[PDB]
Amino acid sequence: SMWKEKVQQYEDQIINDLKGLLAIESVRDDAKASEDAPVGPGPRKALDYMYEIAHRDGFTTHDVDHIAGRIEAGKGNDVLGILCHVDVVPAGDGWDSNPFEPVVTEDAIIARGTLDDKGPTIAAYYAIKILEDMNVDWKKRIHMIIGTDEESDWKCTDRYFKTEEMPTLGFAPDAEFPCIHGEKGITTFDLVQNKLTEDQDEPDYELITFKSGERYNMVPDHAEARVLVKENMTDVIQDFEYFLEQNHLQGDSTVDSGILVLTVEGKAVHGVNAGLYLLKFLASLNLDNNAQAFVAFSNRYLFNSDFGEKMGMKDVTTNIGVITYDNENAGLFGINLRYPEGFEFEKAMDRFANEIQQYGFEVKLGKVQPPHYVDKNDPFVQKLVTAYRNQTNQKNEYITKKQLFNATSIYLEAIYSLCVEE
Repeated sequence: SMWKEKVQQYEDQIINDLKGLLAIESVRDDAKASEDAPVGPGPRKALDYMYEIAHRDGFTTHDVDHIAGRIEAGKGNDVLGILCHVDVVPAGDGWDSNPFEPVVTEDAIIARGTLDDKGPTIAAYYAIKILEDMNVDWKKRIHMIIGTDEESDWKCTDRYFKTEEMPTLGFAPDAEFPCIHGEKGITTFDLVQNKLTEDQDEPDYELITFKSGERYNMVPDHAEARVLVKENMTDVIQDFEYFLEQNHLQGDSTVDSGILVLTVEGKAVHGVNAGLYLLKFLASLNLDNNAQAFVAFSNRYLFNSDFGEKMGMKDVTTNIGVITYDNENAGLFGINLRYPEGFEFEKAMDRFANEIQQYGFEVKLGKVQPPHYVDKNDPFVQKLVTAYRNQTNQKNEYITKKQLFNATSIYLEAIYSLCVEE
């Protein structure tokens, strides 16, 4: 409530600006639109009005085709995004006032857009201003992004974000998928080998089975290969130990009646893939046709490509979490893939699936879930709810002076702690 009485000092100014904004009849008019006013004159003036008060108060602004724009504050690498709207739905008939003539009651402001979204826009705005008035030492930039087109849902695909920087965190009450960083996208898929049904001479080494990995999203910490050894057991055991030593790994081998069991420990999470290293050792040997192609595939595409590089998809992130092989079915890799907003996974998997068929392998992809914002997990959104709790216990549309100044003091708290650290 140091916040709350900090807002007390700006009361006149807040109501005055809100009045200015409310007096503009920023209702959509598609019939009157033009290049200068792509959703009508009304909304265009409301957007400009925000720019004017920003210029009046020393802030930089940036306009986008006269349909949306932003007010800029603060400094630092991260930008906090606060999205809102100054366009307004029409006045239903029979009000007990003129909807675009703000009436200032003893304790309330009555007009259209008092609730959505002009009250809150001004509230958000004055937060940034008041902090600017105190010469705070900003740690994050802020983009107060203002729209006029109710047909936008702020999608990464909608106009503003077609070209403008994504907020690294933020608040967007109305939007389902606003273009704001949050959760990385996710897919899983399998690389399945075509078993080559072809006779051959008896190899030095035959892979009977390979197993590594329980979950798509964990680094396998264990790998086991079982191998029928034709002649020389002693060299492969010696080389395996040297391999363990050179790559700083734990593992061992067991021999019984010509069956060699090779086992590698590795470290997990979601820290060394045991299966990939074990396949890397197997590539030095003369194996049967199918184990050889299977082992070679992992070396060409998978080994030491934590970040997609070898699949030419790289931060994008790939985990090889399942690895099987037997004589019968011929093995497969189960892949987990994470990616940030702005990676093209379609054309990527296209170039990959196509390029792989060369080696009798094919993609079978699982479900794909694209990158997206999660309000409830947004660091700002949480600080806002923390401050409500910390502070608080369309026809004839009105907003209370107390909701109005409550909102402001709440943005103030949350914004402060996230931008001037707290």
